[PDB]
Amino acid sequence: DILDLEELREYQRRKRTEYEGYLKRNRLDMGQWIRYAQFEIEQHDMRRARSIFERALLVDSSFIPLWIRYIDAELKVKCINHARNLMNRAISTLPRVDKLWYKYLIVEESLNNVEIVRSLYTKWCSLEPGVNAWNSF
RNA sequence: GUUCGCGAAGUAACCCUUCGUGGACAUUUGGUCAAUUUGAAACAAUACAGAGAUGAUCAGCAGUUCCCCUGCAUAAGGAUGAACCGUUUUACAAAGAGAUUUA
Ligand SMILES: [Mg+2]
Ligand SMILES: [Mg+2]
Repeated sequence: DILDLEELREYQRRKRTEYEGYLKRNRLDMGQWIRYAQFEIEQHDMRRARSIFERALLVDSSFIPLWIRYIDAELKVKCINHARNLMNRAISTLPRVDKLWYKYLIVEESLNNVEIVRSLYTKWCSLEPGVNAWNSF
């Protein structure tokens, strides 16, 4: 397959033209947005990946799996702070979803950082959430 | 250049001519733009094919697109105008069983 810069180049251009055709006709079909982001990571170019996710949110934000994978896409490259700000935008966009709060917790427990998880459960309780929040706190 | 006025000289007899001087009349055009190759019409010819739903031969309407063309057109046509017809793994768990390691 690939030889040098120039071949890699053509191999990219072709893919991007193809996909974004297929996204051009379906704004929806989230899976497509995901896969295209995934390819974008495998090219070791993040900036584009960030965007591609963001666009994918501007279409639909209620679709959590995209939130999640746009987290893990930030973590698996071992860049955290992005995966924090993203979390503030996440739970703030959707407080009623547990999966976001729990995932942001685990992100702060595997980092051992407590001060957070204290103030964190302080919020996630302050909204009078439900039985499982208190129980887990 | 005109006209009014003054002064001078000459003609003169308050004028005709010349000179000097004062005043009045008249007042800012045009460029988004330089003169064929290097700041962009689009075709044609040649070659190759030779029309979507089917097992086959065809009528068509649409639908989406950061594609348009002809048309005065919010009419209607342009192969049903064309493109589409492909690639695809994670909100992730529960229970049972054997094996490995260990407080
Ligand atoms: Mg038509
Ligand atoms: Mg059509």
